Amino acid sequence: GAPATVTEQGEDITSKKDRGVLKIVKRVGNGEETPMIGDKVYVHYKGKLSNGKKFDSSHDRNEPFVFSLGKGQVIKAWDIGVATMKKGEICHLLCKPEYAYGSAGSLPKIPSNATLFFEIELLDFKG
Ligand SMILES: O=[N+]([O-])c1ccc(O)cc1
Repeated sequence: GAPATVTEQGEDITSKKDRGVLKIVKRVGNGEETPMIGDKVYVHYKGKLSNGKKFDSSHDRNEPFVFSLGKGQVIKAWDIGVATMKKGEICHLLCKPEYAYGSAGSLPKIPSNATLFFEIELLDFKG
C-alpha cells in the first residue's frame, strides 16, 4: 500500500540525510515557490500508524489544519516536509519517530516509537 511504497520508494528530504523523512510527490503543485518560515499554511491531511489505523484526518473534520511554518507547532517532519511543497501539491511523507513523537508517543492514539505515514495537500500559504 501507500505506506510501504513511500518507505521503499521515497526520497530522503532531511538535512542530516538520515532517512528520517521520506517523500513522494503525488500531485505536482503550482510554480516553483514553497512557503517560508512563519507563513500561515493551510493543509488537508490524513495520518496512519504502522498498524494501519488512521489516527487523524482533516477531511473528516471538514476544516483544514492551519499552522505557522517552521515554529515547532507540528512535528519536525511536517515543518521539514511542508516547507518543500508547492501550493496545490499533494505528497506522502514517511516519518520516523525521531521526526515525529519519539519514544514518548502522544496519548491516546500515537504509540511509543511510531513511524507515521501522512498524505498532505498544501492548500495555501500566506505571510
Ligand atoms: O502532524 N502533526 O504534527 C499534527 C497535526 C494535527 C494534529 O491534530 C496533530 C498532529
